[PDB]
Amino acid sequence: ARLNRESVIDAALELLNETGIDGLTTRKLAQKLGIEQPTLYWHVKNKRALLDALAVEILARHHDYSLPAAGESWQSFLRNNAMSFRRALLRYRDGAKVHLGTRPDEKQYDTVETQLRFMTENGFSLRDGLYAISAVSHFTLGAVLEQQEHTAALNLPPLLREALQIMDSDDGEQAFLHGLESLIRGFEVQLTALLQIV
Amino acid sequence: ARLNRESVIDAALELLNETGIDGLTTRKLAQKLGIEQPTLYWHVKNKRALLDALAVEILARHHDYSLPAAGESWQSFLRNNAMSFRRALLRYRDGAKVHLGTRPDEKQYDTVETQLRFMTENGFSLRDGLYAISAVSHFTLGAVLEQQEHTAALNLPPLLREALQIMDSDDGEQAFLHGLESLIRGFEVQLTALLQIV
Ligand SMILES: CN(C)[C@@H]1C(O)=C(C(N)=O)C(=O)[C@@]2(O)C(O)=C3C(=O)c4c(O)ccc(Cl)c4[C@@](C)(O)[C@H]3C[C@@H]12
Ligand SMILES: CN(C)[C@@H]1C(O)=C(C(N)=O)C(=O)[C@@]2(O)C(O)=C3C(=O)c4c(O)ccc(Cl)c4[C@@](C)(O)[C@H]3C[C@@H]12
Ligand SMILES: [Mg+2]
Ligand SMILES: [Mg+2]
Repeated sequence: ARLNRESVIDAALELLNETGIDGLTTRKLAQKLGIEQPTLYWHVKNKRALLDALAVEILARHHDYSLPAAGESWQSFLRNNAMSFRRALLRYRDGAKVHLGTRPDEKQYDTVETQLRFMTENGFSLRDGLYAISAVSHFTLGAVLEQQEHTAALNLPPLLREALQIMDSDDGEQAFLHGLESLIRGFEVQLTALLQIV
Repeated sequence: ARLNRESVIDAALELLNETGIDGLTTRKLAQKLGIEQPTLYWHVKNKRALLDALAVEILARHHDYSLPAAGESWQSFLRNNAMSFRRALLRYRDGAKVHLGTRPDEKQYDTVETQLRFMTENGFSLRDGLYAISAVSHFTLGAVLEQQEHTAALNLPPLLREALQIMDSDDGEQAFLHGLESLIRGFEVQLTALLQIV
């Protein structure tokens, strides 16, 4: 096996799709790579080091809308950025549980710094721009996690029976997209209100 | 040990606080209860059966605002219900990862049926009332999961340094509460718009 960082990240992503996150271990990864575990240890010290790097790589590889287009509104940037974030988290089995708990890596510093500056340039204070960006992140992580965990870990009253048919009718994309519009409209109301009672 | 359902759920909650969810196993629970694992098997068939029952019990025990008060508005019910849901999920180590992926249990049928009927009585269609209730659930699960997983699994530019001080200044409660108001205001805009272009 070639054991530079990119081929270790590639076999580990491959293995996450096959086993999920609880079945991903350095002993299984060494066997996939066809090397002994001391050989693997030289490259990958532990499972946290590995999950930290996968969380960065899945967004580097798949999260394409990380910055505003030139002249794009803050509303449009949040919509687009959230949908790209959903799409990157859903690309791999347990992608959202791999993200959970990470913080921006050094490789992401400039990207996330730009996102926050862009909201302050749009009128938000830093804290309000942060609370908007975080509410979009938490709603998206929540929606993808319920979806992915629902299919991993596997007498009704009339409206629940029907709620359950609706829920299960697609990937959760329509419920997501409609909730996203409500979130962005609530922030716009708050932005424009300024100091008036809203 | 007494091994009726309530004392097994009690020792298992106790054990979840000590070990977290990945260290919670029927072998560790049998040792906590001081019985042999065949004795435990008669009562608890497996870890999924156990996590399913804990997800129901933590809300039964701690989620107190599950129904609207008499005369309460839909806005106020969503605010209060979300905060109670956050509070119940945060009461135990990995409480939100225990919830993840469950669906309403038979013991919760009447409660969730009422919640959906209440939104349709407030003007929502069933699907729109469902999308509002789900967006509140997903945002709350997302915010508590990022919080709990951030503390479990353990050169900055100026606005990220400052974002990071703000984030970490409390439990995530202010970011949660502010995002909650934006979500509820976005649904109200959408409810009242009816068929007009909004
Ligand atoms: C999904 N989108 C809203 C963000 C995004 O697109 C990111 C990105 N690298 O392109 C993120 O890292 C993010 O997805 C993301 O994961 C962020 C993040 O985790 C976070 C945390 O943990 C603490 C402080 C801060 Cl400043 C952040 C924060 C706001 O930078 C976010 C940004 C979101
Ligand atoms: C946090 N709050 C919005 C809800 C709540 O308070 C519940 C409760 N038992 O009191 C739930 O079970 C909920 O927290 C909760 O977990 C629900 C839930 O999981 C869910 C899923 O999985 C699929 C279909 C439906 Cl109809 C539901 C649904 C909308 O009943 C929700 C309700 C939320
Ligand atoms: Mg993140
Ligand atoms: Mg639920």
